[PDB]
Amino acid sequence: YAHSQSLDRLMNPLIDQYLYYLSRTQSTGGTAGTQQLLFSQAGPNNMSAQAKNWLPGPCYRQQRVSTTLSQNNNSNFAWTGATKYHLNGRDSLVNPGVAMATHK
Amino acid sequence: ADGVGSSSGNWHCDSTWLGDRVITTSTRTWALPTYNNHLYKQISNGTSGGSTNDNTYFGYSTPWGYFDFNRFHCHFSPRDWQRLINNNWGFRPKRLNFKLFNIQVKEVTQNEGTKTIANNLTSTIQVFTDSEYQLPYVLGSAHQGCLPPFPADVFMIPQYGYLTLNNGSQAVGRSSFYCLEYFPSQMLRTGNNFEFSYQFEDVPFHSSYAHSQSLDRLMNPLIDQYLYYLSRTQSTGGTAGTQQLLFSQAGPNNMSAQAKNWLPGPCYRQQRVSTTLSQNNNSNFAWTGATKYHLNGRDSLVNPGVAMATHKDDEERFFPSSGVLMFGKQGAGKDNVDYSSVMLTSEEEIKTTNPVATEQYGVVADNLQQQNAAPIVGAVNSQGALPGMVWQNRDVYLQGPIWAKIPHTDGNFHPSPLMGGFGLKHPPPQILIKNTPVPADPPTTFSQAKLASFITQYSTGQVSVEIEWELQKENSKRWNPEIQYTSNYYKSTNVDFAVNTDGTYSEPRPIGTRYLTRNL
Amino acid sequence: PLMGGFGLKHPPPQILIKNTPVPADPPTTFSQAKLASFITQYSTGQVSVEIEWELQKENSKRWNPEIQYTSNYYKSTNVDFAVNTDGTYSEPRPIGTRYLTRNL
Repeated sequence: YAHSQSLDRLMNPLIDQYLYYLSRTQSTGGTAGTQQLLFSQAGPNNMSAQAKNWLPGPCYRQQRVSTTLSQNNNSNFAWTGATKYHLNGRDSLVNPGVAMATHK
Repeated sequence: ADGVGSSSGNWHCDSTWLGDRVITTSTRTWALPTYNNHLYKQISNGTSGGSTNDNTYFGYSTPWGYFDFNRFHCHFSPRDWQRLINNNWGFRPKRLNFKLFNIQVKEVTQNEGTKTIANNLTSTIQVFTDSEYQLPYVLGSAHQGCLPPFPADVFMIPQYGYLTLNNGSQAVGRSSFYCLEYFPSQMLRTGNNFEFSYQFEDVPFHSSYAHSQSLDRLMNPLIDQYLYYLSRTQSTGGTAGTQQLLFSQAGPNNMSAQAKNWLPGPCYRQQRVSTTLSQNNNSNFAWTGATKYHLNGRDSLVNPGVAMATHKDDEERFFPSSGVLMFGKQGAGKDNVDYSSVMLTSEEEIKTTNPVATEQYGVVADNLQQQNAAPIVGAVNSQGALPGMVWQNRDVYLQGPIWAKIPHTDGNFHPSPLMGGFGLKHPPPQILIKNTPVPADPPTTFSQAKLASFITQYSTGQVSVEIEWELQKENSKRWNPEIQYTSNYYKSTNVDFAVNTDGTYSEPRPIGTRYLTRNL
Repeated sequence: PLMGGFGLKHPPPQILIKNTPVPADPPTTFSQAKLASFITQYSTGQVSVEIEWELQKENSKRWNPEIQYTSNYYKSTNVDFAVNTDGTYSEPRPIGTRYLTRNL
């Protein structure tokens, strides 16, 4: 199955949170930039700033290859630019690897 | 039997402390309006407006409302909280019981400027509990709309909505749309009442205590170790620096060099912010210098984050930017409210087992040394979990969330909520409620279109929720006195956790659960 | 008690009563603040209280007559312990409980 909700979006779009985050560390709009700690409640406007009970799965990066040939760099990076793991003096290509979304 | 003139239930608020069980019951009075004029509505936000790419969403806002009892202070009085956190190591819920009763549905109309309200005795409401977990479970995000802390407050029931997969403001093919009327619900008139019971799945006791020993100090201060470490790689004191491998046994003199069976919990660094303004850098780094996680092309601030000590010894002024739970004081603004209005919680008690939020996890070597090449050590800012690694979970508060739903997924690691709480796979089923729409007079000639004119209507009533708890009694041979939660002995303009002159209830400070001690 | 009475360690439990608040129409858009607008409302009814008493009968060999509480024999504008023309009840004098005699 595929999830019908992303992990970060489990929130209610209608209601604000009672929790606060650090929104602004600087005086805004004034002739001076005197640092001041301002707090705010996250809500439908900023959902990137809300607090969340969970995190995404673990990440082990891979190199990005485009099917379009003109975009990829001109060289052979298949083995060299690869993501490998070093066990007992032998570099082993990491294949297929940890489950990670193919592309955004 | 029941009718328009006989009440559906009785008021219950009380706490029964019996042995290891504490049974807390509560009751409030609510009012459920008519949201969206009895309509589901698509809601979305795109990046084509002023919004950025991280803030986009797509979802629906339903006419239904929902009950949220998911904060602790809904269920505990500050004195019942003091009996809990002072006298017990751990507590977990066992079962709950829930009731709606005394349902008053009222029609309200407008004639010129005057307003008038009247009972509608035939009207109904609709209530179902989603006990198969077949809906977006929107509790546990720490939204407003919970029962008030104070039993004499009347609260408005929040609107139910949910978000679904999007691309920009647009929706993708996997986007689900749910019609809440497509479930069986129970329709209640003013004589009817509602009830259900629920039984929590086994969960580890929330550990409420601070360790009396740091993780690195578990050693005996008196006796040396039979193990050796590499103390000195160079000839000492001689006219030459000829490298020589010298070994030593660690002991009371050097305890930083001893061998240890365990490691601190995992570290994901936060940015350090000082309450003193002169120390912080002059710029706005709140969002930019933040610690974020990148999921599907959207940067999401990491809040509150993994449990990590707020600050080290003798620094109370520094706190991690996104790290600490932040509660607002009574009557505080929603946006850009000054520091003195929020209440910053702090984790002092987990400094023993857990690393400080604003500092590195440790140091590793970056290179293979040679006689030519000097050894180089890098910093470990983010460290996942390794074997032989122990940590403490984040602390619950009187104001904070009780539980969370563990997402249904192939795998999880330590499924305990990051805000603190009890991670549940089958959490308490969310309860949905709505005013059954009553049409205004239709035309006398048939029309295919749906009826767009309704009677302005809302309902009120009484709700009760009773949770049985399981306590772990504190059994300890410590000689000296503990640290207890005590109210301020000195005089004040008004009592804390009590009404002011104007009747406004207020909670002056966040109250964590760990005052007791154990041995690490 | 120094005012006179029966000092009780567990006196009759005080009875408290209140009108359950009924809210005026809330707004159609959710708000965190408590509901400040109520329906003006009051209640009425009937209350009954019935007390059983224990008497100590007077048993005395005194020859001559006691002193009794007697209403004024002489005429008056209106009866004592009864309504006046306007319906106002009134109690003309305080009445103590000690008219009987005993031997000290």
